[PDB]
Amino acid sequence: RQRIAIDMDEVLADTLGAVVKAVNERADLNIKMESLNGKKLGLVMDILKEPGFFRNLDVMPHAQEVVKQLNEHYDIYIATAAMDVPTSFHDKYEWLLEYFPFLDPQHFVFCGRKNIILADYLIDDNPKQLEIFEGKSIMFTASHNVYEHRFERVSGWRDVKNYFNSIE
Amino acid sequence: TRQRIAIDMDEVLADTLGAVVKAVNERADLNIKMESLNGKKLGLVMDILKEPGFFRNLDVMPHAQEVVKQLNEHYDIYIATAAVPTSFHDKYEWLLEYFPFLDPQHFVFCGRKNIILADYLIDDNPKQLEIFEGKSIMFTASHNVYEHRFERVSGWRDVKNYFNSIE
Ligand SMILES: [Cl-]
Ligand SMILES: [Cl-]
Ligand SMILES: [Mg+2]
Ligand SMILES: [Mg+2]
Repeated sequence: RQRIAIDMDEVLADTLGAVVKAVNERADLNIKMESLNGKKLGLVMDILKEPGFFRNLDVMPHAQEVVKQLNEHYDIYIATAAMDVPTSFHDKYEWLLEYFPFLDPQHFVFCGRKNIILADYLIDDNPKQLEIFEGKSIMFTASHNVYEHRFERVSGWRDVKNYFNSIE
Repeated sequence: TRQRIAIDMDEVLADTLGAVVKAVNERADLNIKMESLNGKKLGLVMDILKEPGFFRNLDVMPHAQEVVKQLNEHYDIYIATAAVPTSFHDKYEWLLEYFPFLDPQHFVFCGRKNIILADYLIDDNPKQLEIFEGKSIMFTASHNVYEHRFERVSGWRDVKNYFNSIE
């Protein structure tokens, strides 16, 4: 029975959509999502560090239904940065409890470098974690990584379900 | 490539039990002896543990800074702990203060250490040691003195002697 580790930001949670929305509201801009392809987005840091920010994020389309399915055959762990935005440790945990209530809360791990994670698969948007992970790395598409080619790529949660269906 | 050692915080890097005993003695005016705690784990203990700053103020286990720094010459070092409202902040600040040579990207907050990919785990809790998939190294604590399944080290100069012996 194999183990899949899943990153939170830009994979399970729509962290980028939330930041852009807040920036557009506050600084009165019209940043389009497309314009961030291959790129990374002061006010932003302050948006990310506001209490509740990680609590209020949207779930990525189809992520709940797909992860609930994968959980029938795979052990699921959720992995996320701790020292990135220290003050949001609790909000992230509470978001996972709200939106992924069917997962064992003991399977939530906070770490920097995900090479410490013992699992067969890692679903992550960050190439820097995909390159160091010691299982099979699966790259979840995000605007910043659209020009990366080294890793097996999945664009969305339906793509995730299809990948796992193909190796079973 | 470097091999990796995962190290637990409480009762391994940090003298958590010394702190709790001290606090209990002061408050309940007791004189609990450690020799009374062999095999034992010990509402006001929870209250002591949950006071903001408790984990920030722990003493470092003798020789831990020196031996972990030396081990870091040859092995990548990860710190694993559960983290308890202010405990996350207090623990990380404590590591930054007392172990500044360690990389914070290697701090791991989890409940069950079966998720950790490392060659070695140094931990006092036999429940963690039993589920770890690397080499489990038991660090001696009052509560574990009758556990015999795992390789035992008593103190950090003994941990150094263990790693020296395999080199
Ligand atoms: Cl938490
Ligand atoms: Cl690798
Ligand atoms: Mg991410
Ligand atoms: Mg411990």
